[PDB]
Amino acid sequence: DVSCSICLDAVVAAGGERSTARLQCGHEFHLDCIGSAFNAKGVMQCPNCRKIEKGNWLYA
Amino acid sequence: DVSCSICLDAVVAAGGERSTARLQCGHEFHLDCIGSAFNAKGVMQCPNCRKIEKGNWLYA
Ligand SMILES: [Zn+2]
Ligand SMILES: [Zn+2]
Ligand SMILES: [Zn+2]
Ligand SMILES: [Zn+2]
Repeated sequence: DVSCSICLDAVVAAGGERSTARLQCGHEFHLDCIGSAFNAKGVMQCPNCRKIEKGNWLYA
Repeated sequence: DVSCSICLDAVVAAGGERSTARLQCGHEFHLDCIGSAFNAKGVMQCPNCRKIEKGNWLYA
């Protein structure tokens, strides 16, 4: 089981509960946790390994 | 095969490829695709089935 380093809750792959994300570096998060973190910084930086993915993170 | 309805490219979770997301409804996207979509509306609404997840989608 993997835990989200942002909220410290378990990230669960099953359907029912909270949406999830898996970064290109392999670290996993809840979708709203990592999305809010990307929004605060404006880049897709992993809060764990600090790697920055060169995606297209847009606000609108 | 899993296709992202937003950009129509394959969603490949198990790879050093683009980051991916799985919504609570089961639908899968690229993280930047679905992140940018949620950012336009402020709501975690699946564009495929229109279900709304009551998460905390923050901009800062
Ligand atoms: Zn979390
Ligand atoms: Zn990482
Ligand atoms: Zn996409
Ligand atoms: Zn859906």
